[PDB]
Amino acid sequence: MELPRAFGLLLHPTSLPGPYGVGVLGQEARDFLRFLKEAGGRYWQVLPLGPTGYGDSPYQSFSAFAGNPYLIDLRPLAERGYVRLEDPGFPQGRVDYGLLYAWKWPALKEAFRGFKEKASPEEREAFAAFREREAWWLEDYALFMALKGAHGGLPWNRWPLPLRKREEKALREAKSALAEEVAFHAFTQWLFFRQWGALKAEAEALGIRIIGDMPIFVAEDSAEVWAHPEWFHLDEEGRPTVVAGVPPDYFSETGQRWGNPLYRWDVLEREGFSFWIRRLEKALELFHLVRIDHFRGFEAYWEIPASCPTAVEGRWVKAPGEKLFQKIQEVFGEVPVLAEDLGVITPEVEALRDRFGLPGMKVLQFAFDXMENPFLPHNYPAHGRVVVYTGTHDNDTTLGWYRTATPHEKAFMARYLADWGITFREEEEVPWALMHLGMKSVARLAVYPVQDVLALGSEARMNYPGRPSGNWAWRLLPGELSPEHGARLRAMAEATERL
Ligand SMILES: *[C@@H]1O[C@H](CO)[C@@H](O[C@H]2O[C@H](C)[C@@H](N[C@H]3C=C(CO)[C@@H](O)[C@H](O)[C@H]3O)[C@H](O)[C@H]2O)[C@H](O)[C@H]1O
Ligand SMILES: OC[C@@H]1C[C@H](O)[C@@H](O)[C@@H](O)O1
Repeated sequence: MELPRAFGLLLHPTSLPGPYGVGVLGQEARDFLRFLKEAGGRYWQVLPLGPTGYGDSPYQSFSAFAGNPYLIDLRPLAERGYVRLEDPGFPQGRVDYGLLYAWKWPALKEAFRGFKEKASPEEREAFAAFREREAWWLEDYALFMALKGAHGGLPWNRWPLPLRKREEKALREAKSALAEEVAFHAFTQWLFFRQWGALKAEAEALGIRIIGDMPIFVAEDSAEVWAHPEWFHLDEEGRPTVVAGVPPDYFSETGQRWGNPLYRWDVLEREGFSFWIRRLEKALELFHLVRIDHFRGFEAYWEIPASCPTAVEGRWVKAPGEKLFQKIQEVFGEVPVLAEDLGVITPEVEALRDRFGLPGMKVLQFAFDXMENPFLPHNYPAHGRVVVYTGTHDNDTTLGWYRTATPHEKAFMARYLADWGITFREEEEVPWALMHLGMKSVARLAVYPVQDVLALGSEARMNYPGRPSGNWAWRLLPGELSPEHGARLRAMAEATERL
């Protein structure tokens, strides 16, 4: 993997502007890629693109393979007469996931019935071909989703045992009885991957690479966990005996208790790591670079007992990261992965990362709270193989962060910036000052959240880790991301050898 010296922008597709309550894979997405090209940007970073449940988090999806039906543009379907679209009164500047849930699912189902009614034979055959091609995960996903309508939205591990345990007759009967519902979920996937593939081709024509993302741990209530319970630490009822998270941090005094099921890595190794090969394969269909959230988990993971309500109780357990990445390398060739190596990082995590040539990350919001700080540009690797951010989707906006920063952080930030020739007068200028610092550094890639380009405060924060609600909702307003913003990004990239 050869990283050129460049910049990019972090913008989850949901945050795009446009009608009907959520950003989608259509014209406004194309406009953003055009904006990015004219700004001199060469990378677009997104978060995981799978279907979300309660909390609306990309990082806890009903499937490790499925695409988010909320990202489906309905306008192309309306043009073909499959559905009539009416705005129910979506807000400006944010996703109302409650109203989106209430309006978009019925609109998708209406489009599916219209499709079965009016679709040309060519479209039906394309849809059927897609299904055959993706059956190895799609049959499980569509039935998993279909079965939730038969059982009050219960998670798979609360379903009647014959279904929970995937008995052959139970499954066969269910697939038959829920044939239409199964087909509708398949249809949402066909549309997602067609629309994404189109958008990927557009990015490629404009010289833009898409950085994707995948959590190390998958979600408890997901189709693949249901299909392969032996791969996870579950009890006889299919419930996790232990769960994922991070220990009592400097940050969180009780930690983060993520709740995800943990892998039986011994079982995965004996099985040949097929889940990981497939995940990476699928990610590489959608993205040019893929980041793995919590990369340190491949070396060792914090195992929290299920009966513990926080992340305080537990232990570190070693994982065969070396074994997995040797296998990936001998089977894919060259690891096109980015390591999310934030948090408590040991020498063993770093050596695993460096052994496989994986670029790590740097976050400038973390750089000013103590000159040996690793997030300060002068401490970055000489080889430059790192991605620098002002903040990620888990951080506040940089203006928001600055407003609550400690006096010592603020003073050291100003001085350190001054050492790099960078000055500012107004606090609203801090996001651009830090973006400038990142671009001046040796990091091959500088990727910035669009909220920092706009210098927005804490209201535009994408995620606040720990809080279960109010997240993943920020959206651009139409025209907010202006030609002048693009020209300023372009000047900065030109001034720092990134164009
Ligand atoms: C890396 O992965 C993180 C873990 O998934 C992700 O975190 C966000 O998404 C989580 C799903 C969300 N909720 C979980 C966290 C808890 C406590 O920390 C539990 O109480 C919930 O039941 C879980 O669902 C996180 O709050 C949220 O930060 C990061 O965004 C990603 O970078
Ligand atoms: O959830 C945000 C971060 C993600 C990261 O992988 C982990 O190390 C911890 O610090 O929390």
